[PDB]
This record gives sequence, structure tokens and C-alpha cells, in this order.
Amino acid sequence: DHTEITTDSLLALLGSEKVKIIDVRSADAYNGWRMRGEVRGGHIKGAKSLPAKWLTDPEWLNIVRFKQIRPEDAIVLYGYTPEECEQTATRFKENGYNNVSVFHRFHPDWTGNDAFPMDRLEQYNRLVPAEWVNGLISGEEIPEYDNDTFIVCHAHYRNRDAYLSGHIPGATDMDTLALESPETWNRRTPEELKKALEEHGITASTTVVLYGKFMHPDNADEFPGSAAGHIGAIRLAFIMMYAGVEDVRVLNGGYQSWTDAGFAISKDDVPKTTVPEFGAPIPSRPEFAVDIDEAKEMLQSEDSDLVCVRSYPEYIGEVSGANYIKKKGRIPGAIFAECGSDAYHMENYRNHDHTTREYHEIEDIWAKSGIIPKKHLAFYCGTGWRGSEAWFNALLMGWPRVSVYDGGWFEWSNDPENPYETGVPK
Ligand SMILES: *SS[C@H]1NC=C(C[C@@H](C(=O)O)[N+](C)(C)C)N1
Ligand SMILES: [Br-]
Ligand SMILES: [Cl-]
Ligand SMILES: [Mg+2]
Ligand SMILES: [Zn+2]
Repeated sequence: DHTEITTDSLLALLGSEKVKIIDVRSADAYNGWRMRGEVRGGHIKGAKSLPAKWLTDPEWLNIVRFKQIRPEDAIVLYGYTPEECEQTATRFKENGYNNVSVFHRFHPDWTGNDAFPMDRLEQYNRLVPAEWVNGLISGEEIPEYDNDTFIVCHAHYRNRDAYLSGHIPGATDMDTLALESPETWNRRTPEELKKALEEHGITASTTVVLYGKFMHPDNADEFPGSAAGHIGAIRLAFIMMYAGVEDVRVLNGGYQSWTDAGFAISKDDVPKTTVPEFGAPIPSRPEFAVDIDEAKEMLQSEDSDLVCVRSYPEYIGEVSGANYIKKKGRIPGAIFAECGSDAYHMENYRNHDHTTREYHEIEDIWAKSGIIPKKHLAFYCGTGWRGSEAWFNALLMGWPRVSVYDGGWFEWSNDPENPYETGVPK
């Protein structure tokens, strides 16, 4: 039996540092998706995201603490209904949080009056929920979509089994080698790009929906990237967006999210349906891609920064980060934005279910090191995969000048003329 907080008391508490307001709905609803047909979607201004879905995760309590939600705080929970909050509030009280309220009236009361402040992930419609994808493939009517032509694409890196072992019904598979070169690990040339997309059945006016499957990347193995399918997907989204595919979506949390929602999976080897003309000059969005000359410019410019999205061991030069990279070190002058544990994991940018981490946290961490939207930013990692994921996050926030420096450490370290640092920073 939980305390209730009224609409009015809550409104008067929105600036209080001791109150933590916690949205227990899915991360996609938090982000903006109007999952119940609500007119204004997103979250109560200043609310944190803690999906009720995550209650079955053993590390639940560490997530909460890592979100800086403390027993001294006044916790106010809300969902689509008060009932979805029941289990969360119990769980809080069971772990020593004695000040816990539930707000009953988020929808329709808070959402359906414009005096009540809400916030949302500005380009949330590019980061789609499973149910939207289901709607799309089922012929159903769905929000944030006014197109007649789509294609669901399962990304992988030389591992068709990641697709054949189970995929979204009707999706075709795209190897990441179709759009990037194994020589440079950079995007392919315009001509190749054109030909590969045509042959994958994609025009500039097609709504492409990208996802991949997480298969527990193991650093020991020859091709750990073959198991990091949803990073690969976001990488391909980058390239398609650069190319000039106007509407690219990424399924949030990958294949995982589709199955977690209990939707059916296929094992067919779906053949491609080619199209003859992409229908647009490639690349339409060249500003998304930055190359080494420009990268160098950006390093000696107040207006701009390179953002290093690698692991800490890579950063200090303990490991190269991959088995085809010989040199260990970092690019001098970049801003570190620690990806996670190694080159095939993105823990700092993701939740345990692989969905994007609460965007406010990404924002504030980035802000603490001067990664801010008024700069031209180029995100990079070893070859551009984690760079892409970081870039995509910034993009989702509406950041006006974000890029991927494609070459990354692999390109930079391949010229022995290029300077580099190593060891613990100074
Ligand atoms: S951004 S460093 C690394 N993270 C995952 C990749 C992809 C890479 C790999 O599988 O190691 N390939 C596909 C070889 C570019 N980059
Ligand atoms: Br992944
Ligand atoms: Cl680096
Ligand atoms: Mg590259
Ligand atoms: Zn917000």
C-alpha cells in the first residue's frame, strides 16, 4: 500500500534536487513514442527512465545506484497507469528506500494538458520500438510514417547465420562488408554504395529499418564483430544516412527487443528484390563523414572536437583494440568518451537489454568533458562502428553538426608520420 502524490504537489516539486521522478514505462515511450495514442508523448520534465521490464534483471539494484537514485531521495514513480508502478514501488521499499510515492495521473492528466512540462528525445522517431516495426510489416497504421515503401534489414559482419538462425519476418540480411571496405574499414565509394543498395533493394526514398543481433562478442575469437550485430546495424545506418537514404530507422535494442516483445521470428532465407535506380546522388549528406585531413583541422580548432569512443585499455594503450590493428595508443587532442569494456561492447551508451542509455545521462556525461552541441563533433573509435553508435545518439538529440571520423585509430595509426600518446593521461 503506497503513498499517492497529486498532480499539483508534483508540479511544485519539479525543481527539487531531493525528489527523483522515475518513469517506469518502456524506454521508447520515455523517448517520445506515443505508445497509448497520447497526444503529447515523452516524459515528465526531469524524470529518469527505469523501465518496469528491468525488474527481472539481477543487477536491478546496481542500475538504480548507478543512476544515483538514493534511499534519502523522495522517489516518485509514474507509468501509463498506477498499476505498472506497483512492482517497482515494492521493489524500492524492499531495498531500503522508505520515501516512495506513485503518481496516478500521468496519462491522461499530465500528458493532456500543456501547462504540465514534458520533455522528449528530439529525433525519437528515428529510434523505433518493436511494435512500430510489427505494425509496419503487418500493413497496419502507425505513427511517424507517411511512406509506401520500406525494407527491414538485418545487419551482420560475415555471419549470415546471425540472420538464418532467426530474424524479423520478411527482413533481408546485409553484411557490413556490402557497405564498408575490408582494406580501409571505411565506407565504400559512391559507385559501390549505389550498386550495393540497389542490389539490396533500397532506394533513397525507401524507409529502411536496421537492426542486428547481439551474440555475446568474445575478444578471443577471430571475428568478434560477427557477434556485435546491432552496433553493425547502427554503423550501416550511418553509412545509409550519409549515402542519402532519407528515412533510416534503427530498431532500439536490436533483435532482442523484437523477441522480448514476443513477436514471431522467421528462418527463411528471404531473397533480395532488386531495384534498378537508387534515385539520388551519393553522398547526399557528406557532412556526416569526416576524413583524416578534416579530422586534423578539427583538432586545432576551438569550433570543433574529435571524440574518442574506445575503451579505457585502448585509450591508455594497453591493447590495440582489435586483432588487425598493430599499434597501441591514442590520437592526441581528442576528447575521451569511454565506450565500454572493449571494442565489441557499448555498456556506457546502452542498457543491459541493448537499448540506448537514457539520453540525459549521455548528454550530461558528454557535457562534463565539453562535448556539447554548439561544436562540430566527429566521433570515432577503431574503425568507425562505435563511433557510429555515439554519433547516432547525438543525432537523436537533434545536435546540428555531428559526424563520424571514419578512419579512426586504424587509419591514423597506419601512417607512422602521425603522432600518438600512450599511458595513463596527463
Ligand atoms: S570501432 S573498433 C571495432 N568495433 C567493431 C568493429 C567492426 C570491425 C570488427 O569486426 O572488428 N570490422 C567489421 C572489421 C570493421 N570495429
Ligand atoms: Br551488438
Ligand atoms: Cl584514440
Ligand atoms: Mg572506418
Ligand atoms: Zn528529459
